[PDB]
Amino acid sequence: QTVAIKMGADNGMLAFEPSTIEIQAGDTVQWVNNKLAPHNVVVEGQPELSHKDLAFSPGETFEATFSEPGTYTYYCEPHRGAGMVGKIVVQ
Ligand SMILES: [Cu+2]
Repeated sequence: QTVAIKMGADNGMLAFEPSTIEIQAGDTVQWVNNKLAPHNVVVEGQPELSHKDLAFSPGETFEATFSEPGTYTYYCEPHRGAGMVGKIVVQ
């Protein structure tokens, strides 16, 4: 299935929302540029699931399919210092 994660929280925080999500192996995650762009997504240790190019416009989306179970930490480069870091748990 496909699950969505907002980049920039609805309340104005520099965060992914939800900041932690659990999915099943084979599921696709779609990140959607929400507020306080630009943002990107670097998945630690996983260059193939990462999207280093910045997203500037609201609604811009990009996806990654997680085929291996495990816990993945990811972050937004420009806002990493502000705590914009997320976690994906693949069951
Ligand atoms: Cu960001």
